[PDB]
Amino acid sequence: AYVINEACISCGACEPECPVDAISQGGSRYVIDADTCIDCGACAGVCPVDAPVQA
Ligand code: SF4
Ligand code: SF4
Repeated sequence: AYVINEACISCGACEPECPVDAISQGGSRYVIDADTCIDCGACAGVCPVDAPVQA
């Protein structure tokens, strides 16, 4: 699983780019469903602040 850390500015650009639709808008920051994420790294590639990190 990847996890979106506190650098997230909630721009929303990663949500459409997740191939398995694991990302959604949350309170404060976007969130990854760890039971769906397959570690492709696509969300970090479109993140301007590089908030998604592999855990
Ligand atoms: S690493 Fe890939 S599967 Fe996981 S949330 Fe990011 S884009 Fe989706
Ligand atoms: S692209 Fe990055 S800054 Fe924008 S919502 Fe996703 S994790 Fe947050």
